[PDB]
Amino acid sequence: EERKKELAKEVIETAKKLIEKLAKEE
Repeated sequence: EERKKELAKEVIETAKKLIEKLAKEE
């Protein structure tokens, strides 16, 4: 995978982890 696309996908994966925590903790 092209690196800049990969970095954008890593942004999404990290924000998804944050969404998981927010839901766990609400």
